[PDB]
Amino acid sequence: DEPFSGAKKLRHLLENTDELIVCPGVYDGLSARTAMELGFKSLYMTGAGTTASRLGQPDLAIAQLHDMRDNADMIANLDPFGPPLIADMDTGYGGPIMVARTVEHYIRSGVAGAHLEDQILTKRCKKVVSRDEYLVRIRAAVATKRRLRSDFVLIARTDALQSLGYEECIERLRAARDEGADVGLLEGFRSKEQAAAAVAALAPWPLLLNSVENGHSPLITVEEAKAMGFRIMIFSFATLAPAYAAIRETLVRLRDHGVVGTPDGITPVRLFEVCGLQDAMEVDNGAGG
Amino acid sequence: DEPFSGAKKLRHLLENTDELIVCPGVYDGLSARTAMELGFKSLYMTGAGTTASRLGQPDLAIAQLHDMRDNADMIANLDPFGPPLIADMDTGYGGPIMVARTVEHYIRSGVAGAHLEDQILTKRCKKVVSRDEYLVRIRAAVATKRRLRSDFVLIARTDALQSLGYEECIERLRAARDEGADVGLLEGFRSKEQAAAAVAALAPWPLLLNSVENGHSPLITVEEAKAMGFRIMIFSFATLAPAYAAIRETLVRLRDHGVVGTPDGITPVRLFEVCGLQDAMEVDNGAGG
Amino acid sequence: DEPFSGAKKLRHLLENTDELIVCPGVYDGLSARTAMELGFKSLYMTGAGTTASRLGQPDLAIAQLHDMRDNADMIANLDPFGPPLIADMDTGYGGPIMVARTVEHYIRSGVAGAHLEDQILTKRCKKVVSRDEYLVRIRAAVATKRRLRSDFVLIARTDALQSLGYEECIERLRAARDEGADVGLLEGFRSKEQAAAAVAALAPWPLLLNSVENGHSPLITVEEAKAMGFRIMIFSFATLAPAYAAIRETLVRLRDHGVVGTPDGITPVRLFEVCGLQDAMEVDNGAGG
Amino acid sequence: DEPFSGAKKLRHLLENTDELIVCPGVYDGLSARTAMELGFKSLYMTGAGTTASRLGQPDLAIAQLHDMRDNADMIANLDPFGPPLIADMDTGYGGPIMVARTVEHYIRSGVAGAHLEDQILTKRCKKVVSRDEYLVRIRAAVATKRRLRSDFVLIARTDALQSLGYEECIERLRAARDEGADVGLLEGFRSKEQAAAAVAALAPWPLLLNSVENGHSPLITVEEAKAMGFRIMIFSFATLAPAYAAIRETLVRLRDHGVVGTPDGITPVRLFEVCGLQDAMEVDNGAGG
Ligand SMILES: O=C([O-])C(=O)[O-]
Ligand SMILES: O=C([O-])C(=O)[O-]
Ligand SMILES: O=C([O-])C(=O)[O-]
Ligand SMILES: O=C([O-])C(=O)[O-]
Ligand SMILES: [Ca+2]
Ligand SMILES: [Ca+2]
Ligand SMILES: [Ca+2]
Ligand SMILES: [Ca+2]
Ligand SMILES: [Mn+2]
Ligand SMILES: [Mn+2]
Ligand SMILES: [Mn+2]
Ligand SMILES: [Mn+2]
Repeated sequence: DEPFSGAKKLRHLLENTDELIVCPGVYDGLSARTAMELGFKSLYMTGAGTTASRLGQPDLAIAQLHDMRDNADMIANLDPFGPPLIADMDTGYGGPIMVARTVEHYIRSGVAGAHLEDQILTKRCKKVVSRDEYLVRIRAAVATKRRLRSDFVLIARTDALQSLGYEECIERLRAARDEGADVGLLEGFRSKEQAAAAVAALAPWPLLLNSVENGHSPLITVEEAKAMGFRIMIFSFATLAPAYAAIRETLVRLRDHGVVGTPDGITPVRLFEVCGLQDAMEVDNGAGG
Repeated sequence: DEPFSGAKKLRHLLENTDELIVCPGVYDGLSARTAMELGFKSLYMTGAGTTASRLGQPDLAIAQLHDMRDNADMIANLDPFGPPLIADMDTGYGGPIMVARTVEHYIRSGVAGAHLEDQILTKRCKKVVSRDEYLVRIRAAVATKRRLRSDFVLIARTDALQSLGYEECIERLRAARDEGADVGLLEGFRSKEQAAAAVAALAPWPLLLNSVENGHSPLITVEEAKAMGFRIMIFSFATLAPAYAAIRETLVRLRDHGVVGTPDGITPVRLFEVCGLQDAMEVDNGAGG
Repeated sequence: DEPFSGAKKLRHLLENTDELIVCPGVYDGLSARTAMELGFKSLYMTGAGTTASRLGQPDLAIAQLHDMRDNADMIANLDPFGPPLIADMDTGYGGPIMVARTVEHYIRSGVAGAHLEDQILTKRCKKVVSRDEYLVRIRAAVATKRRLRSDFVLIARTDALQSLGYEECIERLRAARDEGADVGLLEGFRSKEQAAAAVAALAPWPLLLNSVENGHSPLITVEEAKAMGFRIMIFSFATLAPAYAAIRETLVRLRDHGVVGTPDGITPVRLFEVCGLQDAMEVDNGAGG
Repeated sequence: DEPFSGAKKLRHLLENTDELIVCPGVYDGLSARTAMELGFKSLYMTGAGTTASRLGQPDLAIAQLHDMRDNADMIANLDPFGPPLIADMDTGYGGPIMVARTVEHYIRSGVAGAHLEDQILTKRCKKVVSRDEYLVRIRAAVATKRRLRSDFVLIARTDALQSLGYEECIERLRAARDEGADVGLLEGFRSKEQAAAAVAALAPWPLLLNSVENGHSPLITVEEAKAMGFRIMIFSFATLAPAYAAIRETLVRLRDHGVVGTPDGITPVRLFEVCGLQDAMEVDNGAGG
């Protein structure tokens, strides 16, 4: 109904429906505009993608609050009445003060939700901090969203599986739940059985499945994830990866054959249309221009 | 030889060789990193692409100095010893004071060159200002690059063909040349004959051909452009367009079939490798980490 | 009551009270934090000050949307429950598309209101555009705040007095009023009589008096302005000017006598306290840190 | 001689003279422009000041690379031929990858030098990391400035005195020296005797004295510091503190008496003059405007 109400919209989807919320991972204006064009009900802003696109760098804690907030603020608000945005917030970019600032900035920027992880600050796409230090992050985040009277959906992410194992992950999610996290994310399942098991272990508290295209986790389909009981599923590299493959293929053709060769329906005007040309023309015409 | 010497490198290519300098149009870190991966000798930063990707908006004078400089600064310097970057600088983002500031900022940011046009400030991918007002822009730009003792390659772009015709375009380029522009860009040729004619009219002053993929200008190949006498050729939508087509195709598959389906060789690690993973690991390992 | 409700708060002050709303002109975090420390009920973000502080440049259309929005976003939200912020929005930074984007960004950023002027885009602290072109700006701005269902207070500023005279100013304000502006600002009165006259001419539509410290307009006190019927009074250079005088005096002492000599009660900790140390410590302590 | 050669200029002052290099601490465009107006030969950009002014926050690791680089880039380049800028770089904003990125960005931005400290990432205006972890930072920084063939002056700062004592500080500086730091900074001396002692302990390797106005370190005059053997002296709060006192005094007067009362010589035009009005007018006039 109201503009900039992504958090309320996501919260409604989570609490008022049983649907699996499918969130394509977007990383810039073009990828986000394309997801919106196609009618996705929620979007996900990847940190890895944001770093690659906005900074041309690997996902090694190089993007910080300013870059992440700027990208999320841009994407969340392309349409003030558009789909909610879940955004990576990494480790919160510092201690509790920075976690709170991050949540506050995301909330202000119309971001619907974000995932906060237990990696050491010098993180990567892997060591984690203590359970207690993780919970300091979660507490700082929850207190902020409450202080701000926001419906912001905080997703507690654990990267502990690799180094600490399943039980530890489940216990961290349970602890995070108690501190006020709204959704859990056990990063990098090793098997589909294990994914269903984590859902069962934490039910009825909602989980989010992070599908990493061409990564090191099992390929789980949307229908498989829904049947498993997941409530959100994000697709981290859903746009960055095909963008790279296409850009590379095209530039190789340009290099070797002196032509770009992009299907002719992809015109500048169509691109502008995807990126809000109509809205802009309406503004201009409406203003008496 | 030296880091951040893109301007010198481009200048050398222009003055010390007869090669057609082929510049794929890039718009973010991923597109730029891909062009670099493939060994292009010079890159072009599109304004339309920058606006679509960094802002999710159409090319309607929405991106301003800060966005354009930030993107160019990022791209030009991904490799301090990398290929020169020619960047769109639109109309200079204001009067002479802003044109000068823009050139100064681009120069400081390691940008090798930029094209400056005669469109009215409220520009678009079309009305132009008077010849005199255009020359005020060119003069402000040239004086700046000279004041800064820079090899910065200033490209004088004219969008006058549409509304004023060929002769007017040629005269504006001649005037711009005299004010100190290094290269001319007659935007949007209507025919290959006309493109060769503009080159002949301004010889031996170098021209740059702007190829717009799927646009409204004749399809000219690299070999055709070289034979015509052009010295630079940029490919405005060379990466933005195929990126869109691929992202869209992928998201449609995700929407309809619940899987992303990106060829499996495009892994997160490969993407990180393209985006400077090795450099980063070298830094960390080298620092005793 | 609610966080980020500056627009509602300003609107309430305007519509629900007869008080003269006194807004000290602030330009950075320190000046804003000081105004807040002292209990001002509303703040004003100067464009000239923003340009001097964030960019080190004169008020010559050098700061653009990104700089202005970033500064306003920072200041408005230092306290989510703090005083409303009226921010300079100059000419809207472009055509109607940019005016709308500017208003949209200010609204999103919690800004309570802004003044929009009729200067030519290449403005200064003086030529104005036609009445019709001005109204295109106003219309774009009003349509945006309505589209966004916002209480944003749009102040229509006219700089026409200098070149066009009083009657023209009054007519522009009347026109702006009809297009939906909430408050009028006749910039640079020449006399106190003329200021009272403009109020009378537009009553009961509220006016805002812009007091420029050490400028070329009559010195009007708060009590004088209230008696004249003004509803808002901003103090453009209220913090930038004394900051400069003090910084200069201090640096001269440092240069000549080798000591800074700042009264000893102005400690780093006091400065941190003014700039939100307590809030930060509360966050950290509260998070279990 | 050449534009953007702050690093070379600072390096020359350090290596080719025996003068104490006096650097007033500046934090925005106005403070920097004032220091330049008065002829200081080098400027210092305070992190605390940058955080207070650009962010309105306390010096608690809230400003990150983007804010710090943006401020330093702005200040260093107000005059391409102006005085060198030494800028706070805190802990490097992350692990070795971020330290290197920070140094690279500062170098690109014309920054002459920077101090890098051994505080834990969650720093403050106090715990320090291990000697080895500190040296990882220093190594990353030195390798970067070398890779970039830059004269950048790296200042190794130690905050270890408080928790670890004098000997530890001296040993860290010696280690940092060996890893390639150009200057040492023992933060927060407890006595003048101890300051002279640190200089003697590290001679002939240059030290920098950080004078914190109204802080918890002894008041040392410029002449005292020179006699002690220091080669650089920075004045952290030299402009932020008097700015606050003046802004506060003024706003209190405005609040209580309805007038600003700033000495009348501090006009908008004078402020614009201090902030580069002449340069701007020269650009405009020169461009044929
Ligand atoms: O950055 C990402 O794409 C993530 O964390 O899933
Ligand atoms: O923006 C662009 O891509 C251009 O101007 O060629
Ligand atoms: O910029 C300002 O301070 C104004 O417009 O009053
Ligand atoms: O931030 C500062 O001012 C410092 O570290 O001296
Ligand atoms: Ca094609
Ligand atoms: Ca695949
Ligand atoms: Ca003192
Ligand atoms: Ca005065
Ligand atoms: Mn991530
Ligand atoms: Mn363009
Ligand atoms: Mn203004
Ligand atoms: Mn500091």
